[PDB]
Amino acid sequence: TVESALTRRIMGIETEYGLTFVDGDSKKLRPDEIARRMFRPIVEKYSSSNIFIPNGSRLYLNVGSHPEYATAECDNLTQLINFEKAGDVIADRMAVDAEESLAKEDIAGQVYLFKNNVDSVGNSYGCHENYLVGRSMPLKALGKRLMPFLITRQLICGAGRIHHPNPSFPLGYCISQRSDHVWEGVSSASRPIINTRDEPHADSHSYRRLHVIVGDANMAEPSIALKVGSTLLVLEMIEADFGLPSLELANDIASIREISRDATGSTLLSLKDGTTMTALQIQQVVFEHASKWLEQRPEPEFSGTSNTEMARVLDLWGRMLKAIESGDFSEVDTEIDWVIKKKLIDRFIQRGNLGLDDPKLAQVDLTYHDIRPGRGLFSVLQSRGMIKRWTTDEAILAAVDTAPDTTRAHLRGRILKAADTLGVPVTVDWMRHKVNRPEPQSVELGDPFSAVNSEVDQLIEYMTVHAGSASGTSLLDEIDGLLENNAEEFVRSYVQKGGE
Amino acid sequence: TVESALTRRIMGIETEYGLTFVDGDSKKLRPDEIARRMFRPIVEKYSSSNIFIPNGSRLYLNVGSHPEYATAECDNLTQLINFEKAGDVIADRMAVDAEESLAKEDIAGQVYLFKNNVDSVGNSYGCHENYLVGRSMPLKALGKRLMPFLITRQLICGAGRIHHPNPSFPLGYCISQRSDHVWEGVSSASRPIINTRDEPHADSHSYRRLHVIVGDANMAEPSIALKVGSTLLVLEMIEADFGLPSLELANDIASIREISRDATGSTLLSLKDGTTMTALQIQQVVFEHASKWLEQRPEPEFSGTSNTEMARVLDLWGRMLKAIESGDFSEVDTEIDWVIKKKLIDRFIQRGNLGLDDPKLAQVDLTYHDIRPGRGLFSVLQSRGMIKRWTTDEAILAAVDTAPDTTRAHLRGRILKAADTLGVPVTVDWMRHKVNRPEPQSVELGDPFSAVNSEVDQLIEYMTVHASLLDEIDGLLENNAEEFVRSYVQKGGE
Ligand SMILES: Nc1ncnc2c1ncn2[C@@H]1O[C@H](COP(=O)(O)OP(=O)(O)OP(=O)(O)O)[C@@H](O)[C@H]1O
Ligand SMILES: Nc1ncnc2c1ncn2[C@@H]1O[C@H](COP(=O)(O)OP(=O)(O)OP(=O)(O)O)[C@@H](O)[C@H]1O
Ligand SMILES: [Mg+2]
Ligand SMILES: [Mg+2]
Ligand SMILES: [Mg+2]
Repeated sequence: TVESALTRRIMGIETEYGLTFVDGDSKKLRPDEIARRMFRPIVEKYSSSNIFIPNGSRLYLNVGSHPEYATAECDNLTQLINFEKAGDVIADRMAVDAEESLAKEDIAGQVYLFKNNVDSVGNSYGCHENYLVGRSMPLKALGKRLMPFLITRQLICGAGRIHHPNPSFPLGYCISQRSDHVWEGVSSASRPIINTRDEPHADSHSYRRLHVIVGDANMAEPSIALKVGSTLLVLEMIEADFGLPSLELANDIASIREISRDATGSTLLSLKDGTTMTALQIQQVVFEHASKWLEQRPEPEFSGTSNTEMARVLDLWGRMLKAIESGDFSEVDTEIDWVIKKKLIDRFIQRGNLGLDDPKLAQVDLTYHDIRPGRGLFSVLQSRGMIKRWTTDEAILAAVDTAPDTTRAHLRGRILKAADTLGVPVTVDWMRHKVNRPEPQSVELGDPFSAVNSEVDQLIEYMTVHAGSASGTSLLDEIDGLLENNAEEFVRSYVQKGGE
Repeated sequence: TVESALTRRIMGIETEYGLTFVDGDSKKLRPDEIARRMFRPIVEKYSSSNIFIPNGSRLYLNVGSHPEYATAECDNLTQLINFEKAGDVIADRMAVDAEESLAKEDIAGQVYLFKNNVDSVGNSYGCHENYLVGRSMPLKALGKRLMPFLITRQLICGAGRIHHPNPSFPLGYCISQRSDHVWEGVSSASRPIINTRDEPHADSHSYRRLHVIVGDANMAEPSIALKVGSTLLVLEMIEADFGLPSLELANDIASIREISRDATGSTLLSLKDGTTMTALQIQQVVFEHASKWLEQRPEPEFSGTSNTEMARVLDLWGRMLKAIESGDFSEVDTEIDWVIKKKLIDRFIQRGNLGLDDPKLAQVDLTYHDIRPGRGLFSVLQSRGMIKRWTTDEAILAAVDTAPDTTRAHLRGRILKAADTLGVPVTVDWMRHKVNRPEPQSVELGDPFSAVNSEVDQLIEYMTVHASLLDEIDGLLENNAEEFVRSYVQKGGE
């Protein structure tokens, strides 16, 4: 049943940003302090650190003290990438505003926001992936098919990091930031790699939400595209009963760190059946079946991820696997984050004959993730053209302002925008949107896919309706405030030459 | 021939901005100076004051020293409005940048950009409309049909002005800024109200460009929509040979000033036939026929201006004509600029029992046109919600960055953007686009309507093909790396 596969699927990304405030040679502020500084306008306006912005994404201050951006629901991959990048734009704006406000205060520093998973001590913050799935779908299958792919997935989509041991694993370049910590998390008693149990944010009967913590945060758009897209393909294959060999492993986290250490992909995993496979082999099988699936795969009637796009995903996936087996990364050194980072690091090492333990390298490892244009290394690389682009800048810029038209987020956006224009208080959630005053009116959006709801239309109408003398009064006063007090001189002074 | 009418038509807008730099109680800078300052970043990059921006619009410094923004070719009315509005954003950005740069210099002032047609002295700068037309289309017909409409059009779409006599005409609110000056232009020995002779910027055999100088610059989107849309409907009716009556005027500019003075539309125009009609009557006839035409008018197969939108325009037009007849403007006071302006002025007068000669009122007259958000009167009014919107903010914001997808402009945009990323020099015009180096390659786009050209793709391909780092990065990085890394510490979330 090829039709069963969800070609049009709701997906979202949760991004936790590393945050610091530094004068040269020191940190001016505590992370919690600078975080509070950044959210200061938001808290002033809405009286909450946690809010939903007009594009439909959720922006909030984490328990970890991290600024967190959760994308609006997206049914298309390029779309998802656009909004994830949009988060970077918004967050950076917030950072700059914090800098200026502190500067007025005589406090001098630069804000650094990192889209990365680790710190010098070895604490970890993650990028989280959310995929809509049918209620019917079983856990066992997920463990049988999805999990081996996810464990090995770090080879193709990894961001990379340098690992420094404290007085086990030696010093080396690692393809994945998250692997060690995910392992720590599962081993210590305790967060799952995969969870289908948490609230769907969709109608309970129809759907579940699949939560993935394994992935790295990615700077390069192709890396994101590969990471999410491959997962989508695997999910599609599982749904369609396309068949995939069951690769279930005796222990999921057994080889994960080791895989992280080995670029070759030669690491050996023990399957439940008692067979043994290299990680690269696992990737190879999944990829091959995906390749057949694409030919099998029917185009979505509405929206979704096009077969062309999936072809692109498979192209990159293939080139990357090819690179790992071959050992020649020249084809992909623009697309994949760990490869890119490694290339640059290699440049520094060669120029200085530097050791891996060299601080400059660690600095590069961190700053690559810095999201400020013209400061962060990734940005520099993009300016040179060393980085490949999946999507245009302008689409991202559109994404910061407006909600995805295809998904439910669109509706949310409308309300928010209307509210902001009207000046009426509103309370919004993924599923639930309501108008607080004068009389509370609540609409629940069960369907993530639907971009059209009648009740929402009535809600906005209500808001507009409730939206004489006081208005004009305040207005006249405001205009007086705006206008220069000596009017006569202002108008007299204005002089111009005739044009054309 | 209803099919013959051009439902999808290329339209451009030429906007000249009033510019001044003022400290309180004085003008800090000469307009040429502040203009040069605003355009200084552009000149450094491109070595030219005149350039084409990625959205496909032309941005340049006028001989008058006015910054001028000319919209990219648009085949849709709302589209046109979007890009025109986008021009305000771009221009204001340039202005603020200038303010900051002067501020660093110890020179303190505020930049003002006015989208209006006049100054206190009485010099005039215009908003110009460009409409694509067939070469076949006769001038004579335009004189008989289009011109009477244009003269009277100021009533419906006018921006408004206060007129002050110099020690002729008395003091009063005027619906239109441009009328007196246009009258001076035709009367004095000589710029025409409409010209089809200037270069089409399209294939000469197929098309001509019609240029209209009569209009006011408009702040409110519905006002723009009404002006351009009404003009479009008239053009469509003429093209279709719908049979709109010819009301030819003995002298085009004879009553125009007078028309500007009278809100009732009771001003009487002498026709060539010797019949006499009031301006309101002219507008009424044209409007009624346009209304019939919409019933007749076929939907454009691709793009263009939809019949629904034209219905919107006619609704506004009808409400305006009725308001003028009745004297009750309550219905349209959100939509039309001169009505809005008059309303605000009325509030001020009511509050202060002010005379019309009062400077504050003139100040309101000028500042209403100021394009800076939150300082502009129009901006304030809109924020309160007192102003009607034809288009969304977001569409405008998109328009600032990217070219119209439907028209030729799109192609141009594709080229420019590419160059900017690639860093290859390019030379661009409305029709003509070329790559200067290594070997010059030129593509000429004859068709304004076409958004797809293979030659353009080849050009971009060429650019792509033909198209230090460590030092830069070292510059960016904090010099003490170990301390920088050591310092970074975070708590794990979730
Ligand atoms: N129906 C759905 N299917 C799949 N993903 C969804 C759906 N609805 C929302 N999402 C995605 O789920 C993510 C929600 O993460 P969010 O941070 O809001 O919740 P959470 O962190 O799981 O909850 P908490 O705040 O309690 O930790 C968003 O990225 C959103 O795009
Ligand atoms: N084929 C066309 N049909 C109608 N209008 C067009 C066409 N091509 C371009 N336009 C519009 O004509 C306007 C041209 O403005 P521009 O400033 O270039 O004037 P110009 O004719 O070059 O005169 P000048 O150089 O003196 O300003 C633009 O707004 C553009 O949108
Ligand atoms: Mg979350
Ligand atoms: Mg011009
Ligand atoms: Mg001109």
